[PDB]
Amino acid sequence: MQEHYQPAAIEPAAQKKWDDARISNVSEDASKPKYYCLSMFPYPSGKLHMGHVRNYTIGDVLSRFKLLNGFNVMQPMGWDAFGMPAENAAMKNNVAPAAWTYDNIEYMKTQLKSLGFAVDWEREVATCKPEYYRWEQWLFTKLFEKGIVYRKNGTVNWDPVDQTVLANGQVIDGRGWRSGALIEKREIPMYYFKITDYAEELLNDLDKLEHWPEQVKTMQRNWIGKSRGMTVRFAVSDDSKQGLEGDYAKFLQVYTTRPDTLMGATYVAVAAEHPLATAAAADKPELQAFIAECKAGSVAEADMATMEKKGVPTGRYVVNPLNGDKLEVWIANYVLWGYGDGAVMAVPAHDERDFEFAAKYNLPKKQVIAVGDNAFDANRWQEWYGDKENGVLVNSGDLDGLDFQTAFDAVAAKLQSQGAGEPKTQYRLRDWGISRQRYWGCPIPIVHCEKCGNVPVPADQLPVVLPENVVPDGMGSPLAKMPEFYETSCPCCGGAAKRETDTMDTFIESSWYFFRYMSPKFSDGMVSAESAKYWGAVDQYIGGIEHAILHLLYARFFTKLMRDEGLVNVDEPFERLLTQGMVVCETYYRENDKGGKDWINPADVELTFDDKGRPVSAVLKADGLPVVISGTEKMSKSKNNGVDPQELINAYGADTARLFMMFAAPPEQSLEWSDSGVEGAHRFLRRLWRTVYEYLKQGGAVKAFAGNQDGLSKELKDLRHKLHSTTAKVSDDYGRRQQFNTAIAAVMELLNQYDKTDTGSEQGRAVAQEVLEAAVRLLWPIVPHICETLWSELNGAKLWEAGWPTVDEAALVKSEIEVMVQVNGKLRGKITVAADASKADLEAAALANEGAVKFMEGKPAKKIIVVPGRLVNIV
Ligand SMILES: CC(C)C[C@H](N)C(=O)OP(=O)(O)OC[C@H]1O[C@@H](n2cnc3c(N)ncnc32)[C@H](O)[C@@H]1O
Ligand SMILES: Nc1ncnc2c1ncn2[C@@H]1O[C@H](COP(=O)(O)OP(=O)(O)OP(=O)(O)O)[C@@H](O)[C@H]1O
Ligand SMILES: [Mg+2]
Ligand SMILES: [Zn+2]
Repeated sequence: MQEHYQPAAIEPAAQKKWDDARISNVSEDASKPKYYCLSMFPYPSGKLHMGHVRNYTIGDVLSRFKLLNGFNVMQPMGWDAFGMPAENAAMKNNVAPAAWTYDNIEYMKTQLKSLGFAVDWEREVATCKPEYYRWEQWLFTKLFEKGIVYRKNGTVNWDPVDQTVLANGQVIDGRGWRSGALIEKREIPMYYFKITDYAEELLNDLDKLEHWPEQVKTMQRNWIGKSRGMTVRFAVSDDSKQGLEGDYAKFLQVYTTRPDTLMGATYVAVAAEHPLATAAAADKPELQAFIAECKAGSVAEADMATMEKKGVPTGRYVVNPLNGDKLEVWIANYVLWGYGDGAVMAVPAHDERDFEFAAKYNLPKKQVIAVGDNAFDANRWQEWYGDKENGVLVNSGDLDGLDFQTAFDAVAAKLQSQGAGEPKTQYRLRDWGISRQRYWGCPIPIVHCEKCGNVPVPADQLPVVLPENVVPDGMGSPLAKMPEFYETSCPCCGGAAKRETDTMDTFIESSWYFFRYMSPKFSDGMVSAESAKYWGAVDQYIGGIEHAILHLLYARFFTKLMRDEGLVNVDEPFERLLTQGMVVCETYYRENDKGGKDWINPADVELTFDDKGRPVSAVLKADGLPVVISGTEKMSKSKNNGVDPQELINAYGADTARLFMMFAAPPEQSLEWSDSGVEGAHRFLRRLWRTVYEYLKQGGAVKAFAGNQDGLSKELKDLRHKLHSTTAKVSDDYGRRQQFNTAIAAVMELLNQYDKTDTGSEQGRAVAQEVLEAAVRLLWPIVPHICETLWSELNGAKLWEAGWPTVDEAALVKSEIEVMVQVNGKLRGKITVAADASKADLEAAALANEGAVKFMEGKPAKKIIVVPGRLVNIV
């Protein structure tokens, strides 16, 4: 064994050893229990950084732990390859998105290889390859013919200068981002997944997910946004019917989740596009102006909660069906057309939005709910005004005295008796719009025929292949300018026809890749029956909270769709979910002569601080002129504060990088990049290396201690106690708690105790061998390179065949104590008690002592003094 730790040498050799043994290349082996650990696959946008590495190290720790415990572990890696990153690169570097993507995949894969993750590279997928996306095209056509995918007009942001559709994140103050031109709302046919048909399933199946973080489930529940409410119809008054046609001339229908407050409605509000708004604004220019203002606004919820709620009266009136009140209709900017009926009732006394609205326009506020003996001031909103739980109804006729649910059911029965309303369930969830007017994405497998309509491409003709020899420019999608792509024949009639030129939302690739990994070369379906049956669901998913809503909802949705197609037989894709904390790092920039600022990478700057740490120098390593030190932010390409792992690996090795990530913080907690934390990890790896070297120097390897430890010295018994307490702790930290930083600390404490133990004797060396053989296996999931090498210097068996260390329970028992039993302070007996014996057990054992019971003369104990470890005194 070489004396000094040299990661640059031992890490490649360890990786070759694992690759040659194929320990991470797994089959559907029925002779071993399966375990599917999955980390969210990256966008191949250039270079991974230490944030990504933290994510993938967490998964590797979990995977290697399960591997050592004899699981057949699949840990797959892949590339989420479609999307806007490559198209922007195409407009910048004038290169094809495909070529840019594949160049990035090559570099990033070597980044991953250098870190030594136990990945099945034979299951690698790249979602931009036809062999992959043909199957989401396949599922698209199957669902299209069922109506689960459908085509309908939707609204988009049209830029009249750049000649392209814009995402809602690229429209600033109603104008384009790179143009400043006023954005037009344009209706165009697009494709949708009818996810609303699965809303109840997607909502209720969350309860099955007992090993998901509650906040993730809460966020998905709020996104789906189920409510149990009441449809309520207010008959239009006779004086207010002019210009109204059909049902809108007879009644105004609204949806409310508080039908228990219907006796407290004081006004009603409709959306600008509502037929009552249009009819009232026919002769009223002020209402036309207000309507036009509404339609020229962002219905996005982001701007709506921050929106100043405005309204105008209409002079039209409706009748509350329960108390006969005549209520005025208002047009209001917060009422959204397309959500429910586009019309709401207002109860200012018990809804905060209605309270502030009525405080602006001085509209009536009528209390219909009392919550105990609390004071109701019509001029002050209080948090209990809208309490659904502990409130009771007032001013409500025969509803007086009922709670929320009883009043809800009563109002339901009354309204249905009058034909004026009925219970109704609604959802905030909208259908999932798939169409993107972009090039670098999965083509939509639809053919447009002027005789046959929108026709799905037959499965034999799938994939519709995206041409890769394309350099987008931004002036619209190039597919729509490529007749060699879009000119085709109709698959139903054979006539001339045109391919759909929109591509799919790239969330589609990530909604099923976890199944594709189970059989990534299967050419007869999305996933082979046998591999799906073997792997079941993902046992462990690890990824950032930014994908907790959309990605996870879409993946659960696709899972149910594929199940209903008979492709898989699970209801949920991910059993356990781990949301790793963000790696954050200080940022640096320089003011650009073009106005803005240019962000510099931390590895290209030099910072010299004072003796008190006072930042006094911060120069760029390319000129030596200063640079601006800025705030500490999430590690990302955005502010160019991404630390390249290859830089860290060249300086310190993969194991140092992995150890720093796993030790610096609990995995869910944010992790600040630290040069000192890196140095601290490296020093521990040298310590570990030195420990094994100095151990083998003084005599070489022996058989590890095992079996009966009677006759072992007290110091060695204590070391074995620390050893097996550590094995128990680390096993729980990896398996149950998933807290890796404390597992490493536990192993460090064991080595601290080892360091203070004389292990030179024959028995001492056997215990030393046991401790070191355990320590290197306990740490192997974190730092497998150094642990693999150190293990082979200690022992000749394969580390993965020796398996995870076992807890020797006999090593955990401490010696028994002899306690003196006194009666009135006079020594009358002795008891032998456990070292863990409580004071109640000492009392119980002393009362039952032979010499104690005789010298107690049948008299009871007035007091029992218990000195643990010394005496019990019965008086
Ligand atoms: C399933 C798909 C929708 C996933 C999609 N392709 C994606 O998110 O790909 P992306 O390449 O963006 O990230 C890959 C993983 O790395 C994490 N991550 C990134 N930056 C950091 C950081 N500073 N600190 C900690 N973790 C970080 C991020 O949360 C994610 O789990
Ligand atoms: N088109 C609409 N635009 C704006 N608000 C509406 C619309 N339709 C209904 N509302 C109002 O939203 C209220 C409840 O909102 P929603 O349907 O989102 O349920 P919720 O927020 O879960 O319910 P709660 O307010 O009890 O928490 C209803 O009482 C109604 O007054
Ligand atoms: Mg269960
Ligand atoms: Zn046709």
